Amino acid sequence: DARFDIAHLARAELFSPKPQETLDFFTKFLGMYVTHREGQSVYLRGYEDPYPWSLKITEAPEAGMGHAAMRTSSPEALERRAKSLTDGNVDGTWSEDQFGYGKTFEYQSPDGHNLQLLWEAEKYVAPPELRSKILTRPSKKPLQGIPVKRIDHLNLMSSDVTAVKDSFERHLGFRTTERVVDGNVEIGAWMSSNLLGHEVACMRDMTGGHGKLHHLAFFYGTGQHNIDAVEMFRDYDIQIEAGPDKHGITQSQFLYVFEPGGNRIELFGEAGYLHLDPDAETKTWQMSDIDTGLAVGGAKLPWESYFTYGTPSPLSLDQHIEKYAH
Amino acid sequence: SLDARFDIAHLARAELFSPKPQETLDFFTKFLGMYVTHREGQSVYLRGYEDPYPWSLKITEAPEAGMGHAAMRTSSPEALERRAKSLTDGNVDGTWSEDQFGYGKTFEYQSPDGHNLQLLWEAEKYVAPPELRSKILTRPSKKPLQGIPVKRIDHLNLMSSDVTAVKDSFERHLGFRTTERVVDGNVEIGAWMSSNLLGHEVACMRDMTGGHGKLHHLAFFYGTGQHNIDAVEMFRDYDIQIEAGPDKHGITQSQFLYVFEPGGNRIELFGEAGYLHLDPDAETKTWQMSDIDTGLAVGGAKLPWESYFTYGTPSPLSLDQHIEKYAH
Amino acid sequence: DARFDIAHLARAELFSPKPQETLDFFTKFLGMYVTHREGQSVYLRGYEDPYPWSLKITEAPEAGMGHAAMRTSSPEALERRAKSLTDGNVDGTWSEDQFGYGKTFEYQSPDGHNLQLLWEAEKYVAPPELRSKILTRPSKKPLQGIPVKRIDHLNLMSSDVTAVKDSFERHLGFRTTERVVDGNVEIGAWMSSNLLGHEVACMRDMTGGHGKLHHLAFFYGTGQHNIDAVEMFRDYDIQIEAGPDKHGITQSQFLYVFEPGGNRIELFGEAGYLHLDPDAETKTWQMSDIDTGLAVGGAKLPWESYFTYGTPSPLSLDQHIEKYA
Amino acid sequence: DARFDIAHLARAELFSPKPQETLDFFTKFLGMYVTHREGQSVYLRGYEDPYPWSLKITEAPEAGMGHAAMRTSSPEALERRAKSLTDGNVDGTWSEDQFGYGKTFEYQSPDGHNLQLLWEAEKYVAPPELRSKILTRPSKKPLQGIPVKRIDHLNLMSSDVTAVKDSFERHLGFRTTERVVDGNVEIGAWMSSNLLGHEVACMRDMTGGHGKLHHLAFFYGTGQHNIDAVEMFRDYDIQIEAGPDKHGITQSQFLYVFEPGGNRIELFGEAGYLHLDPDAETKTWQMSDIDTGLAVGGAKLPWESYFTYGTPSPLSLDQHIEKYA
Ligand SMILES: O=C(O)/C(O)=C/C=C/C(=O)c1ccccc1
Ligand SMILES: O=C(O)/C(O)=C/C=C/C(=O)c1ccccc1
Ligand SMILES: O=C(O)/C(O)=C/C=C/C(=O)c1ccccc1
Ligand SMILES: O=C(O)/C(O)=C/C=C/C(=O)c1ccccc1
Ligand SMILES: [Fe+3]
Ligand SMILES: [Fe+3]
Ligand SMILES: [Fe+3]
Ligand SMILES: [Fe+3]
Repeated sequence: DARFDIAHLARAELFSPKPQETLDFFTKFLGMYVTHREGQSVYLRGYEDPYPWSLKITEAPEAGMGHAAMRTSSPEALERRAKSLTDGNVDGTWSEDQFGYGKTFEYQSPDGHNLQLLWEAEKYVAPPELRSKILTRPSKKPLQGIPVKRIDHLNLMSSDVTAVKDSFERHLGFRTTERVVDGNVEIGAWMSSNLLGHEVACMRDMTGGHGKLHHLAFFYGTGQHNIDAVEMFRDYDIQIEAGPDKHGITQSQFLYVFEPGGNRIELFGEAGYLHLDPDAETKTWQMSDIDTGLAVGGAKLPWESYFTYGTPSPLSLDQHIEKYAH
Repeated sequence: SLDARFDIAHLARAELFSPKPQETLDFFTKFLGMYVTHREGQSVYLRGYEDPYPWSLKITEAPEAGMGHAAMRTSSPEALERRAKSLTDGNVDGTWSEDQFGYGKTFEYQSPDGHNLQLLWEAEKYVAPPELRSKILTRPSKKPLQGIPVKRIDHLNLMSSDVTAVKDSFERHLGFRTTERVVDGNVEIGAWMSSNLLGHEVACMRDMTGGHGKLHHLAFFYGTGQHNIDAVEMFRDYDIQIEAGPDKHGITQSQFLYVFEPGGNRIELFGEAGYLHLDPDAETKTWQMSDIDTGLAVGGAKLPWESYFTYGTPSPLSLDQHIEKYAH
Repeated sequence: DARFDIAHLARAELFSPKPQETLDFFTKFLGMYVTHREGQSVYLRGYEDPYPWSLKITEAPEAGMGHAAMRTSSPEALERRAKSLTDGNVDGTWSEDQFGYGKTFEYQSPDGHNLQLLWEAEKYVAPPELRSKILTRPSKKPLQGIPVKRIDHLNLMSSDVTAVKDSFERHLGFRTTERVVDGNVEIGAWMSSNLLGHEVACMRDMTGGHGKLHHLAFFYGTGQHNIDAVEMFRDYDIQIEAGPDKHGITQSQFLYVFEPGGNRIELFGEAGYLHLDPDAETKTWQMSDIDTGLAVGGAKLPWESYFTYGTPSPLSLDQHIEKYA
Repeated sequence: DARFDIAHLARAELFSPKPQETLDFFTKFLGMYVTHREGQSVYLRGYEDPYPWSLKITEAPEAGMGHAAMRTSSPEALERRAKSLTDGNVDGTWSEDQFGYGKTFEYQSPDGHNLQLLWEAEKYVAPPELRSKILTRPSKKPLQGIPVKRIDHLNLMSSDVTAVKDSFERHLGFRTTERVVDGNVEIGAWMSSNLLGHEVACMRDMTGGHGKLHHLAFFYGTGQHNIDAVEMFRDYDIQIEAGPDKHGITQSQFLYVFEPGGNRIELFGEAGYLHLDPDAETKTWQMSDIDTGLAVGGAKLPWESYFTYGTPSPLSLDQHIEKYA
């Protein structure tokens, strides 16, 4: 078991030292619905996210990931996974303090990332006037910015990719669909519990840091929307890191930008390659053939930011780029 | 283990009968750019560049069109035995075989309406010769330079005299869940089912002519809306009959394009994957036949009653005669 | 000479018995900028329209086109064209009472359509905060709805297509790139004075009416935007007539919807086929073999409205569809 | 005056040391039709090119442009333009030795680029079975590779951009829609004689060479096709330089690759922004503030090739990239 115990990535919490600007980024540009406000946080969801929220913005001294929560495939699976972690000496705590959700098990990845598991999730129902004629779509697509449909995946930065990968595979039942190696060292791993290539990935922190967030990605499902989104970001002064293009690794149409708070956000295009074959061997990418893996087109990922910057960062984004530029 | 939700992995292949085998072959190679991996007797085997096994499509010469069979691959060898046993204990006649190139032990059976279905686990993983391998590691073969190449098989739609009976079989015997359905009063006239995050890999719609065990259509995946636009322009200028599309069905949020291959079978070109069912606990969405506009098409597309809701293969009348008959 | 006297379609005015709803349609869904408000009318422009406005919405008892103005290639061209019309005995009037524009020659088509020619047009300059980093783009693309870039073309419904075609060809110097005939009668003509396949089209009125507007089109330039637009119209209750698909005639990616006031509006995708060849013969389509001409894809153009409904209409859109169904 | 004398870019000839590989590139990947073969040359056309050919591939010791020919808007216009060049002391030669075309005037730009003017051009008619149901389309879109529709534009490298610019403006009547400057020095100019932002561009040669070709571009009109094309080139081992993305300058969706012979070829997506305004002022970009001009997206144009490599090149592409690091 453990194999089919995890259903999908339900939500993530981002910390931001410029909470209002981050909120404006997610509403004005990415068209997310705000469903709740309390204390230091604001809760949002894309029009096709199934629960009250998929994103939580929380004011903080620095940027980074407050947590990421995965929803299990049943309440039985939740008990199973939490039991596995506890039996494995992984410290965890049960709680039930989040709007729109129930009992949740909180724990740390081997590198310090805040992870959570839950089953109890309220099915979001929009106000009558905002319900879509498309029955599988809870809310009508907003008429603001270039609206994302839902959260897509999470990419964690780590001092030890294998340690994190092992935890997801062993305790959560994830399978690694693709990975990148240097010698016999894993510097990148993409993992999934369903037909998606991945919903959680882990890449080596080239600065020697640990427990950082590389990026949180949101789904468009249409390549043209990354083109529309980047033109928007360019004209409305949002820093563009790379893209739009497509990574050979995971066959993902990507667009990386930096929201006002300092976190890296990815806009994801076409779903791409779905893993229908139930027992496909993990594909291992090498340095010798990493060109296509990084980008099918002419896109070039900046060493001074993409492979080195993650949040929280001891240096500001500008300070960082200047330091690793050489 | 008694939990059967994950026993079926996906739709592996389908076989189409055609009274014009060569023209049908040309359709799938010249226009849809599929690779031919085997030839035997009166059949030709093909695969899209991203299909994982030796073939996902088999074209067989026959006096009439229709579906020879459809085979689903399980998630493990154990799942195959469990599903086969469920069917057997349910008094469903079944037969084991190992007849096909590129595959192993297979369980053959028929749906309540007579559709030829199959279950299997043993499948050879297709490996392209060095020269045809893609630099994209999850892609077995390079995308062909012929026509508008489809990536893989996507789903199948079966026409039936009793949708509810077919749905019940997939649900209780194969572990499928029904994501969406359409009812007319208190009668189910359409059901879309799945065992994974796809909205569906197998659908069933009521035969409005009174027939049964027919094939409504076999669908192939592009994943890009623009390719349905490119495809239809190609079909129009190269004399392939177009039924409807490109547009998008509200039901299953699928970008569709329906055309008729030379043999008479309806084939669908599928665009963006659309809406993935991430929520593992979502209730079936039920559409009313009386409030179906959005469900049929988000755009201005119109599905002809003279063919879309009445034509399936094999058909008592040839396509032309069928349309003329049901038009008035 | 003559051929190059008309530069492009500058603007159009739409009459609407539901002016507020019509304005909401163009701003909330089509993301057009409002540049001026005055009495019974509102002025708008797409973010890439060169002048203060390309669309004027005016409150009226019925729907329809108030007018359409074409800009000339020079001031000399304007005098030449106006003189040609006058010499042809076409009644015309000079004026200068519109915001953002100058001297204008007003006249009517052989079928009663209100047309105008002008040269003096102010070049819109957006406030600094709204200027685009793309220098050829006056304003940033709005963050509302699915923003149209600019006006594209006009399609006039007439009781005599050839009569209208002759006016544009002989007096304005337009060429007819494509046409549709039924026996010896022209029932459709698409005319241009530049690289575009057409900026003004004229189709036969099959109801015995005359001087009506079939539709006004706005440019996206991207096929996916018609897909996004129709999904928006569907979920936000705007009546969809046909599309998205592509007409073989003019090779245009189309999407036809009805705005609240009753006028037909087309959302236009890829520019399509540009007429680079300077002396290509007019392509003539036959009504007897028009399938590809109407739609490359599977789109079906409803006779109950597409070939029969135009504004102003004696019957409401609902009554019309019911009647011709 | 001469403002409308030139209609469009009719064709171009590319030299290649690997003629067969270059031919395969344009046929197997870009789906162009071969319409003629003579001596050491092959003639091709996109399915929507109006004449027998838009591209001529000629075997040669080095890469580069054999010539580029523009078609005038009339025979009178040809006489006028040639007259202007001759009166300006520009050496010219009249000839008529090209398949599918008639009398043409051959001359050189101030930097040595081989240019030509002509009016007589045969209208290509495809064999019965290859004619398209779309009447404005001469031949059916091929079922090979990702077929380009037609030639789009040319970009010339020059030791003196202003000199080349003056020639096109003064002698051909072209207008400069956009340009890039550094102080009082023009390092780039985009010119047109019609609604297109440009059909001919000129950029500074940073190596000190002259009369070279930066790139020849072909039209798709669809952004997705550049995405499709780049994936094809990547998996079929064609060197990719930059893109798919969009230049703020000229608002063009670009994809630059190197064909087997060494020439840079651009695949062009959406037509983009059409210059409908007849008297729009030239948009001048500053070299110091050109981020958006180079690319709206995150694309990065490599200095080691994009701004320095042109054909013919004294160094092989490999050696050139190595040299400029
Ligand atoms: O994350 C992806 O989907 C992707 O294609 C990027 C992979 C990047 C790397 O190979 C990488 C390697 C070491 C450290 C950081 C990043
Ligand atoms: O199959 C689909 O995705 C779809 O939108 C079509 C639904 C068609 C029907 O409702 C239907 C009803 C009765 C008989 C045949 C077809
Ligand atoms: O306007 C177009 O581009 C187009 O393809 C529409 C042509 C419609 C007609 O053939 C038509 C014929 C008679 C009366 C009205 C319209
Ligand atoms: O050609 C274009 O559309 C474009 O955006 C490229 C502009 C490149 C330059 O500014 C340039 C400047 C100096 C030397 C070569 C090239
Ligand atoms: Fe990612
Ligand atoms: Fe289907
Ligand atoms: Fe139109
Ligand atoms: Fe270019």
